[PDB]
Order: sequence, then C-alpha cells, then structure tokens
Amino acid sequence: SMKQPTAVIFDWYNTLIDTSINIDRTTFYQVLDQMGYKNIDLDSIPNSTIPKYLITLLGKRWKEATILYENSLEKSQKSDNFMLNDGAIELLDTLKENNITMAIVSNKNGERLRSEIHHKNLTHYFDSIIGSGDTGTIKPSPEPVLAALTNINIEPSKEVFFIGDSISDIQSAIEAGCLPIKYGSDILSFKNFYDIRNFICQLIN
Repeated sequence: SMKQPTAVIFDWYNTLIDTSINIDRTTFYQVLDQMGYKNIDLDSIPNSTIPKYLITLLGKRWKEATILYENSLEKSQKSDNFMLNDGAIELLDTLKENNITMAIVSNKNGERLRSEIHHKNLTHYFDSIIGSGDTGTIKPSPEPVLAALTNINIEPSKEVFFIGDSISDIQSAIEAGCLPIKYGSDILSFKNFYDIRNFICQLIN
C-alpha cells in the first residue's frame, strides 16, 4: 500500500541547505540588532564555533533568533555560502537516476533562490523551482506546492512527497493533498537524507 513517489518536492533552507555552516555574520548582526543586543563581537569567533556561541548567548531567545534569521535569509539580496546538508546530493542524484521528478518549494525570494541553486550547480535536478513572488501566496498556503506540480505535470496525491523541516511545509503539503515527510528535528519523519534515500530506494525496489 506504500508506493514509490511520483515526485519529490524539497524545501531549501533547513532541509536541503544547512544554514548554520558558514553563517554570514552581517546577517546575524542584524538579527541581534533587531533583538536589542549590543555590543556583540563575532568577528574573532571561528565560523564553526559561531552557532554554539550564539546558542549560549541567546539562551531562551535562541528559537526567536532562528526565526528572524530564516526570515532575513528569505528576503536577502546577498549571496549565500551555505553547504548542503549531509546526504542531500546523493539523494538528489538517486532520484534523478531513477527518473523521479523533483521540485523545490521555498519561501525564499524566487529569483535569489534560483540563483543560489544554480550557483551550487543543482538546477539540472529540478523540474520546477518555486519561491516567494512566484505565486500569489507563500507556505503554509498550498498554492506554491500546487504551482510546482502544475509546472512538472504531476497530479497532487499521497505519492507526491514533500520533504520539509517546518510546520508550514507540513501544512502546505497536507492542504495540497500531498504527503509530508518531516526532515530534521502522525507524520513520516527522518533525521537525515541517508535514511530518506534508503527509504525511497526500498520503495522503488
């Protein structure tokens, strides 16, 4: 009764992309600024230590910081230097080799989203890339999901897997008639892309 997916939709930030490695300090300065902090100097802190350092600085306000941070990245005109999460390329490549159509649905600005995807040489994997400004609404509306599916010519169903980290991703998937898979930390959930790849390979074979 469980079938291989007819399409796989991915979110970008905090699903495919790890936003905690190569944090742009300028962006986090603005967040800390908005949050009232002064006079935080991150300039001498090694990039790899920045996240643990910020976690201890922010304490209870850490979750709020991550919200502001993602919000800022979505609207940015600046280029990212982020790395993909572990196993992401292996999964994309497995799906491509098996001829399973893929798309991205993100609340990042569509134009900058497409530029970042092309900067990482990943455009060829995706038959539709939908960001904010590409439709009349954003997630958790189903509209951006339905837009990707219109553009890849696949009907919405529970064989369309929407891999996403957020509640808005899950809700958009459900409202669109598609199957949410929660990535990260009633619904299929996986902590990494190696396990998701094994699961999909097991469904295919």
